Amino acid sequence: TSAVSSWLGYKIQEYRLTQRLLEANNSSCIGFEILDDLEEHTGSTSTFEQDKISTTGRNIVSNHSKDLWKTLSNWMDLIDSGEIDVDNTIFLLFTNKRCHSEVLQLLSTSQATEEASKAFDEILKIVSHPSPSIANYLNNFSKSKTDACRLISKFTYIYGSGSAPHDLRESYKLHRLGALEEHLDEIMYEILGWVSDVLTLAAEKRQPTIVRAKDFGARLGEIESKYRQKTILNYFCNRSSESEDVQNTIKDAPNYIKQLNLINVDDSELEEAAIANLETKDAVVEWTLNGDVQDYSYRYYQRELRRCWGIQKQKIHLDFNGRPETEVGQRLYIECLNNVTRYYLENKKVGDFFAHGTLHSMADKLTIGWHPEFDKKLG
Amino acid sequence: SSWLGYKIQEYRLTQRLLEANNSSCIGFEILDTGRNIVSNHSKDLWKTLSNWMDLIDSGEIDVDNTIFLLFTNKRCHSEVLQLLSTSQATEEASKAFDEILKIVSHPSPSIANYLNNFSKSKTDACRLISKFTYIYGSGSAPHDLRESYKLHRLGALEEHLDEIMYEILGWVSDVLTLAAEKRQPTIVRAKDFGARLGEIESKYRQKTILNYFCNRSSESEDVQNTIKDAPNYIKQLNLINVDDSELEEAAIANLETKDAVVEWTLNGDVQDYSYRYYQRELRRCWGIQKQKIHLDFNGRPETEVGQRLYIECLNNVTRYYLENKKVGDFFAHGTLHSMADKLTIGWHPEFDKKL
Amino acid sequence: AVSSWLGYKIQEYRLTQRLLEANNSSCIGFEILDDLEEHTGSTSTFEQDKISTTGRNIVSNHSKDLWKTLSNWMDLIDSGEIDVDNTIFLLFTNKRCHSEVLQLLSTSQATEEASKAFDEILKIVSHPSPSIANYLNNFSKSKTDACRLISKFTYIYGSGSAPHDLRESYKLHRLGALEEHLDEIMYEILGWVSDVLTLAAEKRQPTIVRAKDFGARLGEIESKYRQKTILNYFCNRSSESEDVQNTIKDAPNYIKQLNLINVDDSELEEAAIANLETKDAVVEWTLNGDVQDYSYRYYQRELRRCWGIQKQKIHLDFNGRPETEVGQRLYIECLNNVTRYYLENKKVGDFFAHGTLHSMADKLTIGWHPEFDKKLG
Amino acid sequence: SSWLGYKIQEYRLTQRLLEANNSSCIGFEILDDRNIVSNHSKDLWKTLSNWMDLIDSGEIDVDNTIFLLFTNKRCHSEVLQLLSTSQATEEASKAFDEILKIVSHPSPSIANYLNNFSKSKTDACRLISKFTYIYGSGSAPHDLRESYKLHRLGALEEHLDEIMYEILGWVSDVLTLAAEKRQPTIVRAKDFGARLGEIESKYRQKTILNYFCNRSSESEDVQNTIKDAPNYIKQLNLINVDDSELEEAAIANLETKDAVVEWTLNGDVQDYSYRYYQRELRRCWGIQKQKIHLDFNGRPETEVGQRLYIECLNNVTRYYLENKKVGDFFAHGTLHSMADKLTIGWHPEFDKKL
Repeated sequence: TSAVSSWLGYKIQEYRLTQRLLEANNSSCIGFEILDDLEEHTGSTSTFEQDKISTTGRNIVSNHSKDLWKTLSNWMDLIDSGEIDVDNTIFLLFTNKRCHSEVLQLLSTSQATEEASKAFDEILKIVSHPSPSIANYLNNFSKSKTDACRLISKFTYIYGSGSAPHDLRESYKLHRLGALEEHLDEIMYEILGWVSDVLTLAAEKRQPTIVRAKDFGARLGEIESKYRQKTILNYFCNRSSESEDVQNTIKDAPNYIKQLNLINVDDSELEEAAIANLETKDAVVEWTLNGDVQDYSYRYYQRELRRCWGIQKQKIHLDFNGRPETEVGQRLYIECLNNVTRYYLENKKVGDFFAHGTLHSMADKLTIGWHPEFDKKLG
Repeated sequence: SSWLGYKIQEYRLTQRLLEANNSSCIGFEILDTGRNIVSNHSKDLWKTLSNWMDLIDSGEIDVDNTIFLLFTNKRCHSEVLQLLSTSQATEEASKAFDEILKIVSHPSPSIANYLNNFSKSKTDACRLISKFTYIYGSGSAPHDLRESYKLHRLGALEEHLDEIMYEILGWVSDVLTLAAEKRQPTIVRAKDFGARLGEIESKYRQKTILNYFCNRSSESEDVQNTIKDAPNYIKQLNLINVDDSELEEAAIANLETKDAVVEWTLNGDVQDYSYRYYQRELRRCWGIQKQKIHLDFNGRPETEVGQRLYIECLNNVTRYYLENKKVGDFFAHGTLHSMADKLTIGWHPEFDKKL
Repeated sequence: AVSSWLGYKIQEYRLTQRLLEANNSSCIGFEILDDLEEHTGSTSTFEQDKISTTGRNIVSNHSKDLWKTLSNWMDLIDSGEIDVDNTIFLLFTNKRCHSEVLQLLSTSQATEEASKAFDEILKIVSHPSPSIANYLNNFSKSKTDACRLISKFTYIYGSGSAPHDLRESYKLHRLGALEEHLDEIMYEILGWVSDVLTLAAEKRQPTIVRAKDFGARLGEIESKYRQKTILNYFCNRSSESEDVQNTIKDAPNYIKQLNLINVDDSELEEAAIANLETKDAVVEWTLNGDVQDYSYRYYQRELRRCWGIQKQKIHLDFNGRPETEVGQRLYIECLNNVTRYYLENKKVGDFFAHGTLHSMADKLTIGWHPEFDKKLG
Repeated sequence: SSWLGYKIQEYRLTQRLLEANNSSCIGFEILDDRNIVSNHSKDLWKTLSNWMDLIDSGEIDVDNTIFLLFTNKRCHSEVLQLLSTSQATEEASKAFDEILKIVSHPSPSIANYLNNFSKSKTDACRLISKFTYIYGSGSAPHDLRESYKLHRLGALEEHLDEIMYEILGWVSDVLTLAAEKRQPTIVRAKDFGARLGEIESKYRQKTILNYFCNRSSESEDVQNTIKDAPNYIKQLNLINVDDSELEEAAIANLETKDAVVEWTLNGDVQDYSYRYYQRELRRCWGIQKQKIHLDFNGRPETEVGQRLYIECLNNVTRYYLENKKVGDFFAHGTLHSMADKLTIGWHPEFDKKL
């Protein structure tokens, strides 16, 4: 029971180090059990956090609580030690569950001198001479008014959410840009194991149990890169020959439909080209808005597809010598259809619709063409 | 500082997107001599607010997490704009709303419609003013972005900093252009920005992608000089009578392949002996395709056979891997030209007896 | 004061290690009745973990922790809840210890040995100089229970680092343990145990871990990391190799097929390289568990179907030409096409495909000349 | 219990490999081919001499090696019992002394083996201590399956009749490699564990579509399908293909029809995933129809059909079933299934012919 309570107290002590690391810069260094419960140094400021968890149907921190006064006395002893620069030192108290008290309300609020003057009581007006105890913490906390006012104005209280793993996952989701929510558990399992291993290895050698935010960031980046292996780009194509926009595209006669008409392709080939081109134009926007592909690798896709067309042009012009140009154009078009479906976009596989729609998009600008003389009949 | 050619107004947006949460949408907008003309009389600003308010009443965006950024290329001073920018509280916004309304009292008909559109509610305007943030142009845009990326992003790649901030600065401009061409709001999701940044960084972290930045083209001084010098591999293409564009493409591919080989060997991605197995398997492929065409097209003129063999090797050698890693078409073509430079492989059937 | 936190750390680090050595039926409890309580079902093991960061013998001769653990075990025995017939008591320390009492306790399994270790244990411990001596009274008031505890005692020490011990246990016990990604598995399997324990404790539920769930998670992690999709082999043979020339001169059943279609000397040396490399690669991959023979005859069945397609294609495209040219064209068409196939869904080099082609041509399964089963039967 | 066709002496060589650690090189010889474990039979003495030679060579670590022997059913002798039942160092020394006292007759047939084994004491004692004689029993497959379910952490209960199949196949492959190379039958538990992990990962991944093909030319359903002449077989008879291509078409179509149902029931492939796969191959057929009708113009109509058929055979293998790789049989069976509905065809006038 008591061993379980202490073990849970430490479990919500390592689950908070990861959360404090996830919300830090590249210069922060967070200590563990060195001076305070959780000591974080960002070079500019410093944060001291104490974690206590009983939550057995009773308020852990109330008006008259041994643990809260012990924490305050320890904080003031650390202040009196003179090592901690109190000019920019922030004191934080975290609880895994909601707790309400008048002392907590006064301490968390009133972050000003004019409000610290009218804060708590005069000397013993509220608590009013508690029961016989060790009682040294009370006079340790209330021996100097200036430091007490400074601590009142530099105090913060933070609640939990009822579950440490859920709080850690929520912090990861909120703070990390581009957080992989699909593999949320596998990252969180491995980012806790690394922290535990680092802390244990530092503790066994009697070395300081400090964690640099740079190493944590590097490990997190490595894990996320390991899980960022979406090799195939996904897109659902639903257009068919009976679609309204397809028929409108054929009737409007854009440049690539004109190029296809120059080589006398059948009706089912004009409708199969508008489907692919429209789906490619729709896919390059969805992938661009989701960060899968930007318009820097699309101009590199269109540069490989143009060299491929340049090669197939020579191959076809060699093979089809003396045949009518309307057949050479069709042969070149078919040879490009079978060949362009081997390139990747951002080293990611794409469907045949994307390659054919890109071919028709490049033919739209008269960059590539099927008829042997297409730049003179459409220029 | 990645290319220093991007517009100033998209360095600030990238900087403010780096320093945000995963759930927060930055609604970037803009308005625009030299003199401080921009004042309370400005129409577009009000219209912009109207548009913003129109998006507030539409319900498509969450006001609780939305930072309305307004950019000006220079420093513009106006009491209404300063009131909107400096108000970062509920009561501050409540006071600033009535202060602005009293300031713009008795307006011109050009802005009366925008004032009526903005004054259709009270809490929405207060929230918009509270989340509003106005920032002018800064003299050091790229350095600030570089410092913010190095300081804020956990796992900041220090090895490739000039190239990571090239792809992420171009994605931002892509979304800016997409929003400016669709006549739509310029809402940029920090989730999608984070996804793009993660993809860009993981592309450089993964030791499977063989990355290279191809930037040569036809009008380059190292391509035309190479063609004019007529080295061994160009002289091999002149035996089979290819056009002048094929020589340009061969020179481009060979130069880029040499540069990529040097870069990948120096970086440690590809060992010195792993290129020789690549060359050996490409030469085996060439030997296979040489006797396939000498069998198919028998009796054809030797120039035609050489052209056919060249095109077949062009199409076929792109399926190979360099040290179990994917390579581009330029690398395979440049390796073919490098081998043809030592007369290890050739296109004309009698290339060894002619050179 | 990191003593209590380090005890809890090498308290959770032993639950992961004790799970790796369990069957698919064990259930191990963490801080339920004892420090670690393993319940296989046939037996039960109670383990108490003591951590000392100093070089001094923590359990030297009269340590309070040792007597506290002994009294707790005696209380558990007297409660009657546990089955003394098949209960094993184990004590673990992060460092090795050298104590006469510890040596006598763990080196007596027989009944006579238990009696000898019980009556002779009261040599220097029969002097309760410190306080809380009731633990000694509890330990030395029942002869039968003390003898049973002595005969059912075992001491196991660590090596000096809990993560190193965990990694060594994973390497030793898990068959086919991935030593390549050894750190990532150990990081992910320590975060799952911690998450499970925290979730069970926060809701006041029992903090027990089933070996089945641990095994499933470990299998999932190992399968995630066991995706190579590329088979590796270093080909070093060249046309000047001694075994290549000997193979060509010996005239096996696939060089004879190539001689029928009149191929050049460079094609006989390029075929003997590929076949020998393919045989060596097959042996190496079968010995390392990368590929077995059941998946090699499926590879050879996809390639024999491909040859059956290229045969019709060539015979259609080369009607009227001499049979040697038809054979050469079929041989070349098979060279280009068989390299698209996979072995165990893992990519293999061109040497493997060409060597497999020549291995099947060796058995006269596939052939290049139009009439090869007649001229070579 | 995977096929119940494997030899008995390899059901409990896999069983003893399952119940081992990562570092344990085990051996195996079947000296049965009468009490063959007697002191006069030369098989056991030759095996002991070979084991001694391997121990003295320094290639196998005696500290991490179990010399499992095996005799069909069970045979018994004093020396065999001394070899098997002795495990302790003192027990090993006593067993060695008893064996030496037993072998006092000359016995020239086994004298060379006795001299080879008797030149050392520590090596012989360690070998006898690590020696373990397992005699064949009668419930080997059930024992192996129960041991796999009990001992292996992460035991796959969904596909268990097929993991045992592959692992027993690998064990038999290693046995055959050892028996054909005239080299000691040393089966490392590391490589066995690697194979078992590969099999389990292949059966628990969600990228590879798995199917087990057992259809051949003489299968009963293949011949009945060919004789019934459905639409897709009748479509191949227009272009005059060989009798050996109808069999392959029937094999591919039957296997595809079975695999579609299996993968749909297993949840690997959804119902609509096998309708964009079919729409992907039909576009390929449409492209290849125009390619050949342009290349080989003027050819006989039965020759264009064969060219189109083989071109589609070669080309449609590059496609994926909802981002999952599929075999050649699936693509060819899908082509034949479409040709069955007369949505694709090989002859140029297949619509107006049947």
